[PDB]
Amino acid sequence: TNWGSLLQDKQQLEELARQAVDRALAEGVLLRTSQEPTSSEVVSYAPFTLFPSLVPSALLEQAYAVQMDFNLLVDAVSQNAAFLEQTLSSTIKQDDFTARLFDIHKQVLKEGIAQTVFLGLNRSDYMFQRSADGSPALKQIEINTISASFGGLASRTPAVHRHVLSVLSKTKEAGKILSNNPSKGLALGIAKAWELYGSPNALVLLIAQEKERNIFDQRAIENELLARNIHVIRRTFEDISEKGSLDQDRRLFVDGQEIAVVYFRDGYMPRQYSLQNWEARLLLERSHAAKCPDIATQLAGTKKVQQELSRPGMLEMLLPGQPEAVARLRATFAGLYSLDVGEEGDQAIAEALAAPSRFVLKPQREGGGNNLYGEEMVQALKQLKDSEERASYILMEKIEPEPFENCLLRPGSPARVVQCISELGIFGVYVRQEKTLVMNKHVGHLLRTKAIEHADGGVAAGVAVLDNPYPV
Amino acid sequence: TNWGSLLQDKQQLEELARQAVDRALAEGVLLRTSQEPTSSEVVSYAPFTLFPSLVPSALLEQAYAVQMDFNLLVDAVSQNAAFLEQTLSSTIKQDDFTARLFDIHKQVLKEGIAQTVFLGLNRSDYMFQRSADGSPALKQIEINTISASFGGLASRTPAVHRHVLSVLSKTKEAGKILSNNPSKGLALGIAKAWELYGSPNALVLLIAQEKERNIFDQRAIENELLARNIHVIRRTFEDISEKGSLDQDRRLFVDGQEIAVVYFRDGYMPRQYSLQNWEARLLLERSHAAKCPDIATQLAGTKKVQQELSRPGMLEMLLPGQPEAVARLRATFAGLYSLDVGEEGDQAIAEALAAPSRFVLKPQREGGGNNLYGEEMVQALKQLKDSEERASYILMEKIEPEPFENCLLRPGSPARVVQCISELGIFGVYVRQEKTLVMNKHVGHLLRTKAIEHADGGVAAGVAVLDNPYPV
Ligand SMILES: Nc1ncnc2c1ncn2[C@@H]1O[C@H](COP(=O)(O)OP(=O)(O)O)[C@@H](O)[C@H]1O
Ligand SMILES: Nc1ncnc2c1ncn2[C@@H]1O[C@H](COP(=O)(O)OP(=O)(O)O)[C@@H](O)[C@H]1O
Ligand SMILES: N[C@@H](CCC(=O)N[C@@H](CS)C(=O)NCC(=O)O)C(=O)O
Ligand SMILES: N[C@@H](CCC(=O)N[C@@H](CS)C(=O)NCC(=O)O)C(=O)O
Ligand SMILES: [Mg+2]
Ligand SMILES: [Mg+2]
Ligand SMILES: [Mg+2]
Ligand SMILES: [Mg+2]
Repeated sequence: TNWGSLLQDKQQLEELARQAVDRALAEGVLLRTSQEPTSSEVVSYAPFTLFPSLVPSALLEQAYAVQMDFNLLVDAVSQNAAFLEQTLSSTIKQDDFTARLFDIHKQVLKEGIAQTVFLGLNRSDYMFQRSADGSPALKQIEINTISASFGGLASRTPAVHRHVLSVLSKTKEAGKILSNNPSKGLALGIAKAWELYGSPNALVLLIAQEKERNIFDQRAIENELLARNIHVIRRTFEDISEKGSLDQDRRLFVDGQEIAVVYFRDGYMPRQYSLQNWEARLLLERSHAAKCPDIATQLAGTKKVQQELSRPGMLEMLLPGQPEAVARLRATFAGLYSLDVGEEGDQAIAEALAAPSRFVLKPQREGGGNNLYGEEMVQALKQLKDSEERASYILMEKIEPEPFENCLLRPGSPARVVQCISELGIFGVYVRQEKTLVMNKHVGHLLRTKAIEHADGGVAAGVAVLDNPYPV
Repeated sequence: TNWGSLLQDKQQLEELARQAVDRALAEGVLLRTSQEPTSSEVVSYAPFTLFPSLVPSALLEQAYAVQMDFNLLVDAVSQNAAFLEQTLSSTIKQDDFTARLFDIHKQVLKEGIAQTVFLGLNRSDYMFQRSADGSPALKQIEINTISASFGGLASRTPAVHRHVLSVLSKTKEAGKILSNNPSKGLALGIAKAWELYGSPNALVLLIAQEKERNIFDQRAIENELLARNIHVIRRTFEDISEKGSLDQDRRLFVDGQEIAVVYFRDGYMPRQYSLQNWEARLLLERSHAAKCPDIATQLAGTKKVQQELSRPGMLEMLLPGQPEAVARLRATFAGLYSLDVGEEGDQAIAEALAAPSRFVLKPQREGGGNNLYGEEMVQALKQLKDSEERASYILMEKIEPEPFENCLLRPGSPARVVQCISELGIFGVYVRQEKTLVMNKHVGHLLRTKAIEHADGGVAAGVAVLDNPYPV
C-alpha cells in the first residue's frame, strides 16, 4: 500500500520514473506536445502518477452502482423541457454562453427534434469526504455530459502501474491493479447509435478543433469503431459551416457523406465558438443524426442543473416511482446552493464569507480552470452579493479528502513527490431510440490525482494526472 | 495487392498517412528524437511504410525453414577456433577493429572460457533476386549476430498496417497481414540462459550507450523479461569499467549485483570503443555470465566469415553429416569473393571493375552505412588492388530485386511515394549449456524497405523503414 515509503530514496526514484515513463510511451499513454498541438510528428506521455493511489473498494463499488442511475437522471433532465427552462431561467439572463446553448435547445424544440436516436457518453466525478465516523463517503463533484475524456488513455495506464510494481518485485500489488477499458464501452455506444440510425455507409462525425493535444485519447474510440467497420471523420465546427448541409429529411451531409452520429469533442466552453461556429452547432442539432450529447443533454450537465437537482423532491419528480435509484443518487450529493436573487442565495453567500475554505464558487463552465476559491471566491462574492450577475454561479460545499503521498510525472518537469488528492470518475453509456432506453451502462473508471496546492483540476487543463485506483 | 493505385490521390494520401502515424504512435512504434537521443521526454514514430510490401509466400517460408540451420552454423563457427583464426588471419593484420575483437577471443581462449551457458539472438537478412525463369530466389545479404534489433518494434507494426487497410474498407487484405512477435522469442532465449545460469536473484545486464534512440525496441525485450520476473539493468561499457568486477569463480558483479546474462546492444562498431571500453568488453567476456553474443559468435557474424563459408566443402566441414541443412543454407548464398592477396582476389577485382553496378564492397563492419558501391567502390578498388589493405574487405554479388511502389513515412519529412525494395530478416534464437543445444528456433521476421536510390540500408542508420510482408 504505502507509497510514501518508496518515495524517500532518490536514486531509486529517478530509476522507477525512467521505467514508468518508457512503459507509458510504449503503451500509448500519449499527448501531442503543447508547443505543436496540431502535430503528431512529436509527442510525449500524458501526466500520470508513479504508483496507483489507494481507493476504498466500497466507495469504488458505490460509484459504479450509481452510474446507471445517473445516466437515467441525465436523460430525464434532457427530455423535461419545463424543468430546464425554469432551472436556467435566471442563469440565461446573466450568462451569454448558457443563453446561446439554451437558445439552440429552444429553436430545436420549436422546429421539432429531427433525430430519433439519442445517446449519452458521460463521466460522473466523485471525491472522498472524511465523514462523522471517519469513514470516507462518496460525494459527487460534478457530472460531465459533453466531451467526457480520457477514457482511451485510461485503458492504457494499468499496464504502466503493474510495470512499476514489477520492477520492485511487488508482484502481489501489481496483481491487484484493476484492468480497465472505457474506450471500448464508449465506442460501443456510438456503435449502437450508428446501428440504429441504420445507414450502412454513414459515418460517425467527430467534432474536434485542429489544435488538439489529446488526439490519441479520441483515436482510441475511433480504433474501436474502425474494428467494427464504422468509420469516423474528424472535423472542426468551421469545417461544418463550410461543408455541412441538411437534405430534405434533415439528413446531415458532410462532403457529400451522410452522418449518423455527431460525437462532440469540442464546444463546452465559450472560447470555442465564433458566430459561425454557433450556426454550425445549431445546424448539427437541427439534423437527423444522433448527437453526443444533444444540446439539451449538454444543458443537463451544467453546475446549475446539478445544484437544482439536490433540492428535496427534485429527484423524485424527475424519476418518479424510483426510490432506490433516488436514494443511491442523493447519497452522493454534497451541499449545493443557488445564488439566485433571494433569501437562500443571501444565506449561502454569508456562509461562504464566514468560512471561505469550505465552499467553491462555480460558473456554468466545463473542463477545468473556471471555478473560484478562497481569496478570489471571497472577492467575487463581495461584488456579486448585490448584482443580478450572481445568478450565473452556484456555490458548493468543498470536499477535502485526506491527502496521501504519490509521485507525479509530467513531461518537462522533474518527478515530483508530493501530497495529493484524487477524484474518481465512472464513465456512463446509454442509448435510446425514441423513448425506449436501449442501452444503459457503466463502462470503466478514471482516477485523476493532483498535488495538494491546486484548488482546481483537470488533466487537459494541466493540473491533475492520470492514475489508477488501488483497492483497499 | 497493388499499392501504387492507392498512392496517386493526394488528399487521400495525406489522410491515410495521418491515420497510420497516429495508430503507429498509439501502438508503441517509437524512437526518441535525433535531437535528444538521451531523453524520453519527447519521441516520434519509427519510420515505416504506409502499406505492407508484397512478398512471395514461398520465399518467406524458405527464409523461415533455414533459420534453425543458420543458428547451427553460426554456433559451429564460434566454437571452431582454427576456422576463425585461419579465416581472419589476413583480416586481422589489416583491420584494427577485427584485430581487437579477435584478440579478446584469443585471450579468453587462453585463460579458458568461464561461461558454461551460451546463446545467440540473431537476424538473417535476405533479398529477392530475379532468377533465370523470373522466379525470385531467396538470397542471403548477411547474418547479424550482435545487437540484432527492431524485433520489439516489429511486434507492434502489424496493427498499424491492418488499420490503414481498414480505413479503406479493405478488411480482406487487412486480414492477411501476419501477426508477428519477435521480442517475446528473443526474450525467451535470454530467459532460458538466465534459468540455466541458475541464480534466482541475478540480473540480465543490457549493454547500451546513453544516446540510444532505439530504447523502446530494447524495452520491449525488458518487458517480456520483467513479466517472467527476470530484471534487467541497463549500463554502458563505461559503467562496467567503473563498477564491474569478477569474483573468485569469475562471477560478474555490477554494483554488487550478480549478472547472469550480458545482452549486447552496443559494441558492433569501432567508434563505440575507447581503450577502457575495450577492457570492459574483455572483462565481460572473461566472466562466467552467458554472453549475447559471446566474442567468438560476434566474429562469426563478420562479412569475411560469411564469404569464407561459401567456398565448396566449407559448410560440409562445419556441419559434418548434415546434407539437407547444408543444402538449404547453400541455396541462399549469392557470389562472395575473398579479396586476399592472390589470384582469386585479383579476379574479383577485375570483374568488379568491369561491371561495377553488379557488386558491393564490404569492410568488416555492422549496422549500415559502411559498404561501398558504384563510384566509391570503383575508386577504392583501384587503390586496394596493390595494397595489403585489400584483405580488410570482401566483394559480393549485388542482388537487384524488382522495385515496387510504396509510401515511406519518416518524422519531419513529408510522406514520400517512391519505388522501393525490401529486405526480409528472420530472427533466430538458440541456447546451449556446455555442448548440448537446449533451444534452437526462429522467432519472427522483420521486413525493412527503402527508397530505390539508396545503395545501402538499415533503420537505425536512417535509410530503411519498418514494414510487413504481405504474402503473395
Ligand atoms: N466541491 C468540491 N470539492 C472539492 N474540490 C472541488 C469541488 N468542486 C470542484 N473542485 C475541484 O475543482 C475541479 C474542477 O471543478 P468541476 O466542478 O469538476 O468543474 P469542471 O467541469 O471545470 O471540471 C475538480 O476536479 C476539483 O479538483
Ligand atoms: N549483396 C547485396 N545486394 C544488395 N544490396 C546489398 C547487398 N549487400 C549489401 N546491400 C545493401 O546494403 C545494406 C547494408 O549491407 P549489410 O551487408 O547488410 O551490412 P550491415 O551489417 O552494414 O547491415 C543492405 O541492407 C542492403 O540495402
Ligand atoms: N480536447 C479534449 C479536452 C476535452 C475536455 O477537457 N473534456 C472534459 C469534459 S468538458 C473532460 O473530460 N476532461 C477531463 C480532463 O481534462 O481531466 C478532448 O476531446 O479530449
Ligand atoms: N542502438 C541500436 C542499434 C543497433 C543496430 O543497429 N543493430 C544492428 C546489428 S549491428 C541491426 O539489427 N540493425 C537493424 C536496423 O538498423 O535496421 C540498438 O540496440 O537498437
Ligand atoms: Mg470536473
Ligand atoms: Mg466538468
Ligand atoms: Mg544489414
Ligand atoms: Mg549487419
